[PDB]
Amino acid sequence: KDFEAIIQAKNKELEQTKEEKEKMQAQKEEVLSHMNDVLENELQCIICSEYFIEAVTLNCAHSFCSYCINEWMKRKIECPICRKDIKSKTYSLVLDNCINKMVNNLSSEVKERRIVLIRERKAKRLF
Amino acid sequence: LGSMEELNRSKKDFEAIIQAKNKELEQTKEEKEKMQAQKEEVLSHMNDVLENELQCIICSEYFIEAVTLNCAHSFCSYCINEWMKRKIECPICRKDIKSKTYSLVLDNCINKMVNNLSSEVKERRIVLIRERKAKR
Amino acid sequence: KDFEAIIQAKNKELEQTKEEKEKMQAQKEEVLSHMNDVLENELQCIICSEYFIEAVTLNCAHSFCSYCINEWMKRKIECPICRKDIKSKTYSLVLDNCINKMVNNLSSEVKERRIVLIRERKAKRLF
Amino acid sequence: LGSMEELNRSKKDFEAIIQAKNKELEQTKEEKEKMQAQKEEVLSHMNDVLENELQCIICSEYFIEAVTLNCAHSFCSYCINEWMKRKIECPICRKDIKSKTYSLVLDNCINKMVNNLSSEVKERRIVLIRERKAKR
Ligand SMILES: C[C@H](CCC(=O)N(CCCNC(=O)[C@H](O)[C@@H](O)[C@H](O)[C@H](O)CO)CCCNC(=O)[C@H](O)[C@@H](O)[C@H](O)[C@H](O)CO)[C@H]1CC[C@H]2[C@@H]3CC[C@@H]4C[C@H](O)CC[C@]4(C)[C@H]3C[C@H](O)[C@]12C
Ligand SMILES: C[C@H](CCC(=O)N(CCCNC(=O)[C@H](O)[C@@H](O)[C@H](O)[C@H](O)CO)CCCNC(=O)[C@H](O)[C@@H](O)[C@H](O)[C@H](O)CO)[C@H]1CC[C@H]2[C@@H]3CC[C@@H]4C[C@H](O)CC[C@]4(C)[C@H]3C[C@H](O)[C@]12C
Ligand SMILES: [Cl-]
Ligand SMILES: [Cl-]
Ligand SMILES: [Zn+2]
Ligand SMILES: [Zn+2]
Ligand SMILES: [Zn+2]
Ligand SMILES: [Zn+2]
Ligand SMILES: [Zn+2]
Ligand SMILES: [Zn+2]
Ligand SMILES: [Zn+2]
Ligand SMILES: [Zn+2]
Repeated sequence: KDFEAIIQAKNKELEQTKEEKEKMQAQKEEVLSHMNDVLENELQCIICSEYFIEAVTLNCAHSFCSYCINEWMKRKIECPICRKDIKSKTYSLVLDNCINKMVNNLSSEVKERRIVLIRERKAKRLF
Repeated sequence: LGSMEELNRSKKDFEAIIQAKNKELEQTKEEKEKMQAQKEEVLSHMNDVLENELQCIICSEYFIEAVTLNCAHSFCSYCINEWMKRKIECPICRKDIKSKTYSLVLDNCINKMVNNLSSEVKERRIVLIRERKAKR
Repeated sequence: KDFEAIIQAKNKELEQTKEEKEKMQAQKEEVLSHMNDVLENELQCIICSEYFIEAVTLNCAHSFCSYCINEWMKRKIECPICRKDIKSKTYSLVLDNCINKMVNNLSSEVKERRIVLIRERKAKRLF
Repeated sequence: LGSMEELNRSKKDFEAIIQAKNKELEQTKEEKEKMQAQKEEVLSHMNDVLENELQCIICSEYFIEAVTLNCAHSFCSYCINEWMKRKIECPICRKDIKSKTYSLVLDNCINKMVNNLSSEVKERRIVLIRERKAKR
């Protein structure tokens, strides 16, 4: 019987399974990285570092919490991020709804913190 | 030790290597399937959000150049611009349109999430963007 | 008795009264001219030539009837008057209320015409 | 015709001139008072509108650089700009302020009407404009 051939076939099987695993790991890491980038870098208010609460979008296309941008605007009428003079504000149902859905998949600590801020800021639109 | 015993130990030694390799193989498969599940769960989350929160109600596609109206509703720039050739009112709430604002956060979130989905999904979006920018 | 002096005093009295009258006439004409200028040149919509109905003011500071500017905007997104790209609209309670008060002092023909257009355009804000 | 008769006709001729002049004088006064009434009626109309429709609720003056908010309420530019240093909400309806738009029609109407009022009223406005533009 070819004992050497049995070992070589088991070794290739193992090598194949390892590369499959390493690929799946890189794919997993890439997706999570991208998800976290969205959470941390797109959906967090630059003024308060929280996920937007009652998101408002300015004429310059940047978004902020309603509470945050109003406090800012009492002192300065330039977008915090791009410094263009602020000419319009609008609330964004889609951003609020997207954020609620995303946050719903996070830890109950994160979820409860968000609830506390919402009530603390009297953020009515998030019923 | 005599051939029957020497044969038996050589068999045990060979089998121990095979079994060590099968244990590694099995464990590697389990780690692979775990990361596959972890990946799929995040992909499921992205699909849920994209399909149920980030689709334009007019075209049913993920927003392409998302714009937000004064009434807080959002649409593709193309779709609302076509709508406004006939009615200056929100397709959803029918309030008079007073302002239209591009939303970078919506666009970046969509672009970043879609980048993780299949080639078929990514390509459709690229085609749709090209179609909408094309001259007519 | 000085008959010549009686005639001269009556003549001066008359001359004084005539100049007073001519001054009052010029003042009267000036005020009316200004009132009509406001009515005809400030409070009339350039698109429909009616006193504004449901006045809307654009980012460029020009005002139009709501109905008129919406029809315009289906075809062009430039202010009719200054041709700047339209970026915002807002209704104006003060303009509507001012116009109602002014029109209230005009003929019942003008008042009834305005009522007809309001209902014809379904101009809700003017209850 | 004899002196009594010649005297009498000379008296009648003199009196006829005086009476013709008094008739003219009386008629001229009536035309003057009529135009005075016509003028005052238009001035009353302007005052009614200015006082009851074109005053800023914050300062009680006729609007100086009128601005209109998204909620359709108007204020002086100076007054709303000062208010917004403390609250980003309409002083009248308390809605969140989303836009602030200068209104040429309001400004031109005020300027044109005020130009017909007393020197005292016109001067106060000029002073107030100067005060608000002054550095501080
Ligand atoms: C969209 C319409 C076809 C479908 C249709 O024929 N109806 C609408 C059905 C709804 N579905 C969609 O629109 C789809 O999402 C598409 O946009 C789809 O995404 C495309 O494949 C992508 O490009 C029905 C016709 C009536 N339309 C209405 O939308 C209803 O009246 C309704 O909304 C009510 O007004 C409202 O709900 C109140 O109850 C077609 C038919 C005629 C087209 C206009 C021709 C003249 C002008 C040419 C200019 O160069 C562009 C502007 C345009 C005004 C045109 C716009 C648009 O192109 C029209 C309306
Ligand atoms: C207006 C206030 C004095 C009168 C006052 O002391 N109160 C308001 C009374 C209302 N009357 C008026 O404002 C008048 O119309 C004046 O504006 C008048 O026209 C001037 O003579 C013309 O220049 C009471 C204090 C509380 N203020 C309120 O307005 C109430 O809280 C009320 O509105 C409620 O918030 C609301 O109704 C909710 O119920 C004074 C007192 C302290 C001042 C701030 C100091 C610090 C900052 C300096 C900056 O360089 C400019 C910004 C500023 C935030 C200042 C703004 C303003 O200058 C203030 C508020
Ligand atoms: Cl700027
Ligand atoms: Cl422009
Ligand atoms: Zn914030
Ligand atoms: Zn910005
Ligand atoms: Zn769309
Ligand atoms: Zn809407
Ligand atoms: Zn009009
Ligand atoms: Zn204009
Ligand atoms: Zn004021
Ligand atoms: Zn208001």
